[PDB]
Amino acid sequence: NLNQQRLGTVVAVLKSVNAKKVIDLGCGEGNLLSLLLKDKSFEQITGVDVSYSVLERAKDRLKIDRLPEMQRKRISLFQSSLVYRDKRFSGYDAATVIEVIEHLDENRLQAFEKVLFEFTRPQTVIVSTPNKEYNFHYGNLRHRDHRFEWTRKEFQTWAVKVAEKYGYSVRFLQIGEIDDEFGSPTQMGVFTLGA
Ligand SMILES: [Mg+2]
Repeated sequence: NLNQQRLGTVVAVLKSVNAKKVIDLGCGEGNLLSLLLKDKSFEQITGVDVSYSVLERAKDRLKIDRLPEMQRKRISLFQSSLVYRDKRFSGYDAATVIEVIEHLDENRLQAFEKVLFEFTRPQTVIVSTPNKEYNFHYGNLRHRDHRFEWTRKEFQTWAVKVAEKYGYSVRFLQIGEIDDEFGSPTQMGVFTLGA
C-alpha cells in the first residue's frame, strides 16, 4: 500500500490541473487506472502497455467486462510498442509515465521521448521513477538490482533537457518520506506545455 500513496499523488496532480482525459503510457496491471475510475472527474481513462499478456491481466484485474455501462465507456486499453506515432495517443489532457523510463535503453528512451512530448504532447506530463540514491542507505536477486534506476541528478538533468527540447517547463516533486541525504524513494517530474 506504499505504491498506493504514490499513485494517489499522481491522481491528485492530475485533478489539480483539471485533467479530464488521461492516458497512462505503460499502464501495467492498471493500478493507476483503478484509482482514476474512482474519481468521476476523469471522463476518459486510457491505459497502454507493450505487453499483450499484461493488458489481459489488467482487464481481468479491473473487471472491466462487469462494470456498469457508464463506467465501461470511460476506460480504454490497447497495446503499443511506444515507438511510433499512434493516432490513438492524440487528444489527451495529460499523460502519465510510471515505472517506464528506467527500463528503456538509449534508443528506446529517445523514441519514447518523441512519442511522449511530440506525438502525444498533452498539456501536462507526469513522469515518476525511483530515486536510485534511496537504495544507497543499507528479496529476489534480480529485484535487488537497482543499478538501472536513475539518481536525482540524472533524472533532473534528463527532465530539464527534454523539457527544453520540446517546449515544456518542468518542476520536481519528492514522493514519500525524505531520508535526509538519500532523498525519498520516488522522484516525479511534472511537465507543463509551454515556457
Ligand atoms: Mg506505469
